[PDB]
Amino acid sequence: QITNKIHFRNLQGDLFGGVTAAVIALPMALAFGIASGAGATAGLWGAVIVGFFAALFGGTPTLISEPTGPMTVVQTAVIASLVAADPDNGLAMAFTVVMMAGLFQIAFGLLKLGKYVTMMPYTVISGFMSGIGIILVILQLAPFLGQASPKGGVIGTLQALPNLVSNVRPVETLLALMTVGIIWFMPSKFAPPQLVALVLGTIISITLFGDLDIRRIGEIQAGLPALQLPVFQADQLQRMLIDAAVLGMLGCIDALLTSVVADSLTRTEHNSNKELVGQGIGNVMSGLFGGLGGAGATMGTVVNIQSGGRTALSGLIRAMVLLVVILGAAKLAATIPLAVLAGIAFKVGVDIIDWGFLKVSIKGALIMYAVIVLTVLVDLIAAVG
Ligand SMILES: CCCCCCCC/C=C/CCCCCCCC(=O)OC[C@H](O)CO
Ligand code: NA
Repeated sequence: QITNKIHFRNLQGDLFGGVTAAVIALPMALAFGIASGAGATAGLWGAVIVGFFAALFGGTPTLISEPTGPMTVVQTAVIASLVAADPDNGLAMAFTVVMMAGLFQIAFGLLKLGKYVTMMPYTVISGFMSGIGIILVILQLAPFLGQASPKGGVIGTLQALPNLVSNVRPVETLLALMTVGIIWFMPSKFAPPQLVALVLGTIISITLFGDLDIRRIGEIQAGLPALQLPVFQADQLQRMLIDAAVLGMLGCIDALLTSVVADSLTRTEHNSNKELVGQGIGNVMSGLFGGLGGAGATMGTVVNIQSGGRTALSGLIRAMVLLVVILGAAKLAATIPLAVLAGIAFKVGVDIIDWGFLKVSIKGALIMYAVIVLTVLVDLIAAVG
């Protein structure tokens, strides 16, 4: 009808699905937020808002949308660059970009476009993806070392590598490695590794408690409030639209590619242009409330489905579990150390870089490598300096 496929069977499936997808979203929404440079709060609220509305208004019932880790990476550059231009409205501006990219998605969908962003070749997707993975890893380079990220970032960071060398925090590195370890080697499929890693890492600051280490600090309790546009007449503004153009585009490609995975596991098919409209709305709303930009998650989505999610009620439920978790359990986050999140973010990076493809045309091999290099260069560029 006017919304995504919602019906009142799969109450059990949709409930187990939403709640599994909420606990998965939680460690990486914290991670992506911090990494973003916007609050940890910006990460969560995107996860709720993009999640909810895209679930309410899209065309893929099983689909779990959220700040996705090529959304985070792109968005993180944008924010950096817009703060460097205007430290008083940079963030705000960036949220306005999230909104604008929302709008773009709405249009690409409203305009018989969703169809042919499927025409992307694997080699390109794979280059982009391994490209984004590398960046994410290097961002965590600095959190791993136990000092905060420099302003490059990653040019700032690589610039700052030298005596970032010996200002080290050994316990933090130890903490970060420990986290990676927890995720990497637990055979012994619920108790998802990331939530396990997250929880143990915190509490293992009953071993390393006497030491000082960085944690997510306290943070805005409870409800979020409307930040309408600063579009700002900027010398920025021309830069904002190119930014909204990429972000919107990227968010469709990521939302869609997954929606194909959603198709696979379910024997169902889905509606692209409606999905893009769902993504648009979810993003517009997220920006309107300081959330990050999102798209369809594919870690979030498969786990929802295996739990047995079958209806957009999965999504709705997910976003509301999250919602109460944020507004009631805000105090817990504050003790979660940054190293643990770095570790988590690190492996997400590691996990999205494509390496089988490493170790079949001589063309593709090359295209990929270039797309990789191209994708780190533009990233490095987009951050002012
Ligand atoms: C020539 C012009 C330069 C081109 C440069 C830009 C390339 C285009 C961006 C592609 C977006 C691909 C997004 C793919 C995200 C889907 C990821 C996915 O479906 O699976 C994730 C999994 O975790 C991973 O192993
Ligand atoms: Na995805």
